[PDB]
Amino acid sequence: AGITGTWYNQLGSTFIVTAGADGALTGTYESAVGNAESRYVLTGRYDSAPATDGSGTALGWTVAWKNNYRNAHSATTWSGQYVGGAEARINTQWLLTSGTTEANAWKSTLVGHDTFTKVKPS
Amino acid sequence: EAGITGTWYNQLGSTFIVTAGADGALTGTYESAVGNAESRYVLTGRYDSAPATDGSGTALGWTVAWKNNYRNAHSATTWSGQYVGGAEARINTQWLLTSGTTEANAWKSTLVGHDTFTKVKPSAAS
Amino acid sequence: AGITGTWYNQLGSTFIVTAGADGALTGTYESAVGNAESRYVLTGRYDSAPATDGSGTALGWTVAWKNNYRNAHSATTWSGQYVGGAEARINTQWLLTSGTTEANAWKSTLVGHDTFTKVKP
Amino acid sequence: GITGTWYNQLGSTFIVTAGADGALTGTYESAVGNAESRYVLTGRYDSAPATDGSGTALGWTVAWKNNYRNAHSATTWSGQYVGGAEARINTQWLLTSGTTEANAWKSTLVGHDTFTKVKPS
Repeated sequence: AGITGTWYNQLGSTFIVTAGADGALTGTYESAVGNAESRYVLTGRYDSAPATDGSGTALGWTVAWKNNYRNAHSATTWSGQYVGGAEARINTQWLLTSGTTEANAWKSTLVGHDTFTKVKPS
Repeated sequence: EAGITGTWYNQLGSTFIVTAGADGALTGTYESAVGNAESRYVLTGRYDSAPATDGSGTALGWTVAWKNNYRNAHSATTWSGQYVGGAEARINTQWLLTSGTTEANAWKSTLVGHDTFTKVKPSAAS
Repeated sequence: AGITGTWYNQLGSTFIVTAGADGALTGTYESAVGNAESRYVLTGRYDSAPATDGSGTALGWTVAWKNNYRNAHSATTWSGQYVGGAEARINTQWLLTSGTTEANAWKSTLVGHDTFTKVKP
Repeated sequence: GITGTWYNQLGSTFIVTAGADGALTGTYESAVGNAESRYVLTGRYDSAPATDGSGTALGWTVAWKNNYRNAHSATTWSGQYVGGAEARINTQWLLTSGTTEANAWKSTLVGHDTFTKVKPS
């Protein structure tokens, strides 16, 4: 249980995160897809005192797709909630914005949804 | 210079003050136009510290969890966008606000919208 | 000829759609299974000449949540693609906008995703 | 208030009719006005909005196929009409292109368009 740990999305991306007592999320992200190689830094925030009514724990984080190996001139933000359960999950929506010219800004942003569990897909 | 460090104001009464670190981090505060402590929240994010040189903007994103020492909305916003430099500098974003919900209410967990931030807002002498 | 017929999400909704040869989607969306006061018009468009390269068929539709019985003063649009074959799906992301005052416009629009199947759960 | 010709911030031209029944029908085209740029739309709106100052919820779809071109994609706009002095339609949109399921993660763009009855600027 809990947010700190190693998680995988439905495509096998690897999300290694630590939830700090201060509400911080820190760790690394390794993408199964896209113009990405090896680990990237992530940082985010989570609600360190969630409701006690059965609701999930809100949270979000960012990866800018620049590391010491590659730069895709883009950033993904995941917004979602951790859900304790038989099999813990983090359910997210995300936005990926690329740097664009103004003329291309209308097509700057992809949207999708990732669900993370502590088990990796095959 | 990345052009990002400093104070920015969205179209609706919000402020944030951010530092863009040489290591690609965004760190700072997000608050109301009023600027009372109870309206202030931590943020953290990332930006591309080596943007393209073709006139494209600089990709970035950040998160605020809407809990501080005073209040807790059990929610978090992420802003994903790009900084556009020049005479009309902007940070153009789209955002996702997720609230903690039960599973039965998960369908209504996430709001979407857009924010444009600028370096100036209307201000007047007293 | 893949899309026409009955589709089911996880949440107890069902819709019936006709995919017309001119790109029209027309039908009825039932939000709750045993409830004839929960049926709403749906209307949209799809790519009537999709690729046959393994790609999905792009589509979208709208339901305004008003019928003769109920009115939520809101509308959902689903944007997605139909994936055919033996285990066909319509994979969507959606936007639900409610009418609001200007002061509340920042909180007017929910976003989410949903997957429909041909096989009644 | 919805029936008419509307323009978004990039000059695209949205020629819509709002029918008695909640129906939206019309065309969507570029500022250039050429036939190859013009596409069919259909959608829905709340035909009985609240009377508390709230906007009128609506949505529509364009599949990006016409007699001339096919992009194997569709946009849905979800939003609300705000009447009064200067009428406006404020929207969020999703553009889905056909992909494989595996690349499905890059199928959908998101943005926002605001429409007025005047050309932008």
